[PDB]
Amino acid sequence: SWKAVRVDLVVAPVSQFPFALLGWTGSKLFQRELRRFSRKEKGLWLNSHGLFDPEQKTFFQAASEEDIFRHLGLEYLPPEQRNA
DNA sequence: AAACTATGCATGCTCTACTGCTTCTGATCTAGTCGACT
Repeated sequence: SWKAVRVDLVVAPVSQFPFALLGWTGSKLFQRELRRFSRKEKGLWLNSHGLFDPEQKTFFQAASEEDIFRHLGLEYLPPEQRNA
């Protein structure tokens, strides 16, 4: 007896770990809205690898996911509160 | 002394093979578009 269930594996270094976790934990709509807000309001580009500033060509790496929200001037939300 | 035949040379045509140069074809590869997923 056995059943087929899909599984997805993704790898990322420790430096890019918080960004990957944020991008792969939140909902699709939440990620879209966060990326749109980052691009429009603050002018920064957010993706699964890191946060980039077109003006200054320097990455905004961080050691935790809380810092990612803190940089964007946004109140932190737990994963359970990111549903859409 | 005369006729036949052995021996050789010069040349054109043809099969057969071999070496080298050039060109064509089969095989090994990056850009554009659509689509899948997350």
